[PDB]
Amino acid sequence: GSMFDIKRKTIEWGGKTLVLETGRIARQADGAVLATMGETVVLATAVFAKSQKPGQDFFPLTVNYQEKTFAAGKIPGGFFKREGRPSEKETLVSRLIDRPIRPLFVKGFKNEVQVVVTVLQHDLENDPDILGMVAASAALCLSGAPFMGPIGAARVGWVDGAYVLNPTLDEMKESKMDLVVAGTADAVMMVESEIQELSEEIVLGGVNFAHQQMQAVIDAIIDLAEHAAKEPFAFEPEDTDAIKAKMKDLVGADIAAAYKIQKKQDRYEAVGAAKKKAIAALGLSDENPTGYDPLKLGAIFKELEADVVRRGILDTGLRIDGRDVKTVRPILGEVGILPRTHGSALFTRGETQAIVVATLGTGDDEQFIDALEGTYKESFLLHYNFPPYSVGETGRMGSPGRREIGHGKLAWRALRPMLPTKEDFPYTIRLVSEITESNGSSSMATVCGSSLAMMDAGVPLVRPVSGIAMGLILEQDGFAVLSDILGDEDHLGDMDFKVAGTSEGLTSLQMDIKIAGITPAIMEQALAQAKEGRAHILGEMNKAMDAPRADVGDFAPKIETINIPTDKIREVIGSGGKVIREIVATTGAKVDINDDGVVKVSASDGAKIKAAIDWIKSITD
Amino acid sequence: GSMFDIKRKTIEWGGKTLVLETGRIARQADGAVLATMGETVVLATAVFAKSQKPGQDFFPLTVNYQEKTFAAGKIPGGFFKREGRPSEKETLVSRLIDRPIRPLFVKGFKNEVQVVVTVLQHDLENDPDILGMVAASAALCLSGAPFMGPIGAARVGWVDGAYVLNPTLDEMKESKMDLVVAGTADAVMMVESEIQELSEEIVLGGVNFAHQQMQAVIDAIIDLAEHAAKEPFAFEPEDTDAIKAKMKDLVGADIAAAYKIQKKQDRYEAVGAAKKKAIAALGLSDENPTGYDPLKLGAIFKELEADVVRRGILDTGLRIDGRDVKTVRPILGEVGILPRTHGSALFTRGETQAIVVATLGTGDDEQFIDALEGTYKESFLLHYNFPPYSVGETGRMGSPGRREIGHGKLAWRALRPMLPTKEDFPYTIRLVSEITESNGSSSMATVCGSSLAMMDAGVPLVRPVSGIAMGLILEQDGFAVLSDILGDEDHLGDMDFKVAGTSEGLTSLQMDIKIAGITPAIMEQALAQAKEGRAHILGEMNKAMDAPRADVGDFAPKIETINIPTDKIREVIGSGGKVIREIVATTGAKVDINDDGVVKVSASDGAKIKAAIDWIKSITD
Amino acid sequence: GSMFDIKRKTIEWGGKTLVLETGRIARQADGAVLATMGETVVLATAVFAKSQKPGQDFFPLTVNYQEKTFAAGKIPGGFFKREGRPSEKETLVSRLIDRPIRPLFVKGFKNEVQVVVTVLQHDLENDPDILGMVAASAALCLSGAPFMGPIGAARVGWVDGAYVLNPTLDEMKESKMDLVVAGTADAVMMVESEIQELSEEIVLGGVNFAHQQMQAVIDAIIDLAEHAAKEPFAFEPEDTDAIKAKMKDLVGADIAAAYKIQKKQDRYEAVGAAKKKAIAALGLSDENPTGYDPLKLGAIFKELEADVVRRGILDTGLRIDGRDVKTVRPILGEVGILPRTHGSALFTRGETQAIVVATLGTGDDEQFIDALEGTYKESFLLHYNFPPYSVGETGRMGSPGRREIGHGKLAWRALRPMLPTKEDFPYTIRLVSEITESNGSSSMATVCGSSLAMMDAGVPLVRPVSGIAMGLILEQDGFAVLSDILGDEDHLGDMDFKVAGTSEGLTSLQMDIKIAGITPAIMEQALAQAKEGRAHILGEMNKAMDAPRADVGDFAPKIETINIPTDKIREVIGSGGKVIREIVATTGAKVDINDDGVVKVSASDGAKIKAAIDWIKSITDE
RNA sequence: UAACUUUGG
Repeated sequence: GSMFDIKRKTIEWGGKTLVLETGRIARQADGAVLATMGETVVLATAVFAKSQKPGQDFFPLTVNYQEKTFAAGKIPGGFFKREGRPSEKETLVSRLIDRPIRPLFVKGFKNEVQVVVTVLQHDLENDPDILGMVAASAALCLSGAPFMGPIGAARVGWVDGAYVLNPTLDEMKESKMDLVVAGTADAVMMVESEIQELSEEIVLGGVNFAHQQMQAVIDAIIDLAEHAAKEPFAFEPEDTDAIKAKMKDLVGADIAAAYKIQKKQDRYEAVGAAKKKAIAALGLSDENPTGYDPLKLGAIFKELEADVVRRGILDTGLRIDGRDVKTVRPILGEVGILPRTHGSALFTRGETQAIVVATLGTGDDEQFIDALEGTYKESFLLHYNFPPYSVGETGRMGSPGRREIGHGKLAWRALRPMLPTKEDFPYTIRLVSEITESNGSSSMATVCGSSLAMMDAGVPLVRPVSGIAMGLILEQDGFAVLSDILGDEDHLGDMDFKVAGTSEGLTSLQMDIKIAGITPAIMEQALAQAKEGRAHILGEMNKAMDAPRADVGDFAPKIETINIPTDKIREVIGSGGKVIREIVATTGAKVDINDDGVVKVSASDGAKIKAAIDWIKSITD
Repeated sequence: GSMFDIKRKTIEWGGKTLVLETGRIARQADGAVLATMGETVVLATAVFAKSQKPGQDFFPLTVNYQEKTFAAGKIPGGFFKREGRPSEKETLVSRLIDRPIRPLFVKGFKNEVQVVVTVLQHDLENDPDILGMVAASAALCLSGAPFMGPIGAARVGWVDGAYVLNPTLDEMKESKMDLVVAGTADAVMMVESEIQELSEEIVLGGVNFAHQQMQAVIDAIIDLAEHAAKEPFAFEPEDTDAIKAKMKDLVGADIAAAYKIQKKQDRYEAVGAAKKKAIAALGLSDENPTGYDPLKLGAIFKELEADVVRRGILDTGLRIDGRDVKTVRPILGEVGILPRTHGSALFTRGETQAIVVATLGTGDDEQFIDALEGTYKESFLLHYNFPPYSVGETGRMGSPGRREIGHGKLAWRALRPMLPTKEDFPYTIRLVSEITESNGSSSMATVCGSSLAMMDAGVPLVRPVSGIAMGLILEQDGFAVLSDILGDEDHLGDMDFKVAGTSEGLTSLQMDIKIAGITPAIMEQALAQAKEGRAHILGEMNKAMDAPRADVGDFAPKIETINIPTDKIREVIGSGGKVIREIVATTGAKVDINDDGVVKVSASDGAKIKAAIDWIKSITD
Repeated sequence: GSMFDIKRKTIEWGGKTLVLETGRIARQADGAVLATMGETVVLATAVFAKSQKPGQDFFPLTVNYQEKTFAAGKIPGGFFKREGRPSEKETLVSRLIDRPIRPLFVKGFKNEVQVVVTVLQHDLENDPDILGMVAASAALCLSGAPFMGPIGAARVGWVDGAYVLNPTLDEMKESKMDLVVAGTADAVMMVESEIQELSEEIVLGGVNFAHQQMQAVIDAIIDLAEHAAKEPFAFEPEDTDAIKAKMKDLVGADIAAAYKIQKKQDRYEAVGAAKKKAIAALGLSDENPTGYDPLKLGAIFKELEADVVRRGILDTGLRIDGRDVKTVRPILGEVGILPRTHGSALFTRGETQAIVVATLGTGDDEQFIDALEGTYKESFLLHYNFPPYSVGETGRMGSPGRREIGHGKLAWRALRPMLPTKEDFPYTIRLVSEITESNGSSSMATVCGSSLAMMDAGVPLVRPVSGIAMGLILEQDGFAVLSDILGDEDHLGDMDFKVAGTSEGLTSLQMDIKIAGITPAIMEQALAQAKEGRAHILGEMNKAMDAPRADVGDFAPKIETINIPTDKIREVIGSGGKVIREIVATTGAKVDINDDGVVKVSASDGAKIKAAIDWIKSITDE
């Protein structure tokens, strides 16, 4: 009877029951939502500074998704029994939330914003990640911060050749696609996916499927905001078009005219030149003449640079390097570069390069993951490393940051679906990708190098995988779609996207979108051009390799697998374990019988393994 | 190296020999003492900067208590076999030392000071912590730093109805009270305790007991200082009384009436008016020399503000939030808020709020603590989290800092004495308390939330526990004692204290005191008012619950126990685990046989446990 | 993208094949070399900032040596299964590379430079560390940074009375000396070693041996640089001799007296009377423009500082603290200061002081080290701690930094060779050395205190070990060799070196050298003076102790050991530990079963151990 | 009818 919520218990969303509550908990945050999606509960908070730090210069947004093991009725596994540094899940999901909302803050807003999402209860069916996205969105636009429309989110699956909305953990066991999507009422904003070799049509279909489905939730949020959101924080942007045109009136040609040596990316040299030029004589202090903030001109400059380029590409047709929109950079794959490593590749495309090395392991090498939804054992590990020398800079080394965890994850999603099944190949695989040069999708370079490194390693990959990173320039009067984008091209795009798959379908599509009006018709085309690119890349790729090696490396351990009758396990293990010990001692192979009668035999020889297997079969057949 | 110590191998203190030595070791620190309390030996160092960092702002004191595992003839258990990040003990004891000395530095002093205490040898009887406090004190007032009088410290126990001074680890096994106290010769400064349901009389009796007992040691220190301390470091403020007087006239009346008022949130016009007004009339500008630095004048304002607020309270009797000295804020406890969690509560008191979740576990969930004195297994874990959203702010999230470890520990002390025995309740208990709003003791809110959440979880707590945080205004002509203080109020109080306990006695008393003059007779009253308060709050509390649930939640493992013949264990485990795991997989119950024949079966259904038990017995006959 | 390497697949070097490749990998670094020494492969990069950060102050060089577990076909064993924090090897090898190159950058250069060395493949024979250093050197002087290399490196072994170049890990098993050495064509720059009690003669011999054998690699690099290096980055030094004479005329008196001071530390004198004094005289302003930069005089000031101080020693063999070049500071060792700790010592020499504590443990206490080349179990642990109060400062506490890891390692190398064999003494040893005061080699103080602390602990050390830190002034005419250098004396030396050994030979020699000109005749003498010093110090040391205790501390533990058939290990562990834990529960002894069937049983009583042993034997016999 | 127990990064 104290406190005053205010709930939108409403919505049955995908036939699952979603509650949005505010005004009971954390009433001191700017906005705070306790969201429930039938039995899974998360708390999301938004707080924002009511003023700017002296010379900010960039928008300082922070998102913390965090899981508490009590949400699953467990105590942490660590030696400390307390949750600590974020897990892979926590890192990824934070990014998942960050990505769509970041570019939805009103132009020029650069006050501290922080979103904490804490998962409080996990029902073992509805993943708290999507719920987490929704609750964050809700909290934000309840806070009164200048944050444009609410967003919604959804996960799309593909079972029985049909789209399924927010598939439960169990339903996902059945699905040929894990697609997460976030966007507003107007624009779809973020896509992250893992796909079982499905068609562009299928995938893009699921993108629109989500975009419709999630509207229910966006409406629900807008409803709760109208009963309960705060007074908007007064901050309207600044018509910069005024001063911006009066900058074009000077450094228009002065920039255009010459980036653009190029090399030694300086480029930077002429660039800073132009910057400083407009800076003084543009407008500032004492006084005499003017006027117009000295710091705020910096941002107006980068916007103009950005602009200038785009138009250059829109109107014939050629990009900063001398190349076409459709042109992929020269490519060279090269396998077995580190002959004693289980598998190795060098993949180079233009000025992006990755050394990738496969390593084969046994059961003792697979990774324990203390998931909220119950602990699992991960046998495919991919680690992505982005050292500063790759871009010709110096910088702090040591322990992956978010970006590296993300890119790793992307490449991981790309490759996983092509891995052979346990039965066929009972090894754990760890790929490490070392980005040694970078100028536009090192992550794609990662997937391609991995495809090769695995083949070198002798992994019966069902089909090899390629990746390309794309951009899209969109003006009111027309649009360009860019293939294999440069570093300098990353920010010009209204939308950046990365596609990887096989010669028969997509396996991962990721999309980041900055502005509304990227119409399903444009997206169709974007993908089709990428189809052509990854196809070409694959072409160039498998002239290095083209199919998996017959065998694992001479340094790789040998694991082979065999099935025996369940009622026979007692005779092979023997009276505790008299027989099997003798087999393991004598043949010198590890023999794991577990329990369905699936025996996996390992050793350094092929012979030791066959010696063992022969022994067992004489007892069984 | 020929040496000149200077030793005070002195005092039977509490019947143990205490040695204070200087001049032999660490001669380059400003002060360095090798303290020994009959066989336990620590080295304490004090060093301080001889000048201030440019715009300091706050007094930068650091205390590092650290244990070296060789002190107990052990090698660290880590993978690294080197001692590393501080333990719980290490963090707590540093705070314990920090707390009393921090406010004893001369007003205005803001140079770096660091105290290192290193435990060198542990005799498995006399705890290094107390000795550590002593040693620190000694080193400081030997250093020449502007540190006022020495402090002493003591632990008081309570065995067989009598006060025990510095009880040894064995003595403490019999004691119904762990009370640690620190102070100067004039005042008690710091109290931290864990208490088995003892009366305010007995507790406070123990505080005076310590206060007198420690004088022997303060004496000892004073003595060593005169044989061996350094030249005092020349420093002195800065009298603010003067410039305060020129401002007490200017805005006095202003802020004064500018208070009652009321509502506008913290009175506004005359408030900020007075602020910038007094700023203007003074503070350089300069325009006129003299004076200010509107950092130094800003500080003098805070002091002035406080002074009138306090005066406001002494003369009727009404507080910032317009409540009586004795009035506790509205309170609402709420159980089972996350119904799948083993036990949950939301406790809300005014603008302080904690979500508390109990989680029940077994033996693999209890925490290893390798104390110097012997490694033990902790089965009651309390983790306190203080996210910045609680107070409307943004901040770095991740890895609990000292204050959170402290507060957790406080709440832990408060609850532990009411825990059921292993026999009655064979579970590991982990409470985590998430502070979602904060305006005055979140730690006390944590105790109350915990007491409820445990009851929700079905833990046969012997009695429920409540906590209140109090304050004290002290002027020459009178005093006010405040109940359930606001945040704002912790600043102006001359003494802050936190009391928690049951309907029948105290379970934790913590005190922090900034000034002398805090009479035994005043403390008696202070506690008695708190007695009334925590009683009130308990009243409010248990209208939400009042007694433990008879049973543990449907999601908590139920644990049942049965015996089997030792000569049969092999039949139950079966060939390679084949049987046992079949039973665990099918019945869904975990089965723990170990070894004398004790089988303990657990699961969330009683149906699974009984199914398992039936299965087991058919094999056992 | 098409490549243009440029490889120097050349050199048979010590009968291994060394390849240096550039132009295929990491073409965006300033310099990038993939080096292979027959089947071991590393990638080294060098990058340098083309401009200086605002008011830099110091030359900001960073070296990252890192190993990737795939280089040996293995997956990291962490709970994360990813390489993380650097390992000891990783930390030390970074230092190893850092040390020789740092003082080879052209005077006054203070732009960011970073060297990353990543081990990509390890052939289980040729260590990547030497290769690492070579590759670094190569990458650097391909980058076109102002770096006065190239440098080479080598490791020298001593098997069957002859120097062995770049011994393989198997060859090292037989060697009585692990000596790694780096230098330019003109000077040896860096020496780090662990030595089995070998003569100064033989050790110095190995130093020259390396210096000659490494020329091959230097030349190889110079060759690849001429086919492939970049355009040198224009940065000309600055004739500082110009200003520097003027300042001698001002503060050259003001400095001499302040040193003649002591100990302030402080030194308020130097503070003021250098400082703004010389700056008032010379230095940009507001008031006076023309000329010198307030920053760059700082550097010139330090160099004048050194110059005065040095000169004082050549003119009057008398040093800051009033002592002779050969004079070691007063020394006092003290054992059993922490009588319950297994062994303890206080070592004080002048104003450097270490508390050192030995601790005995069993097999559960030895440290797992998963080297690329094969995971092993380390049973001798030495941890060195250098807390800021030792020098009168305040500072972050916690997790040892590179320097502490290094100094620990140094002391470790110094003592290890005199450890008893496992047979005689089957314990884990952990030494912890707490540096409680410091004014010149705390590391050496560490080895001395350790020698004592282990003796106190009862460890049958074959011979005790001492160490001394030395310096060298080398001028246009003559040279001084300084014994037991002060902190202040570390900076001025053209060469710093630390020597430790027994009364019968050297155990560890470390050298860091700033300039050429150091004839083998100078080193011979330098070492011989140090011989006298460490001899002297040992003398003063075993006034405190003299020989190991007959027995281990009363607070134990004791270990007795027994052999059992391998096919019986199963019956002593029992079904799921059923037997062994019951044995450890009841007898109260730790039970350590190896593989050969070598069981070591340990506890605080002999009675507990015998109970355990009897129990196991009852299971074992007939 | 228990395969040889100890799993801190």
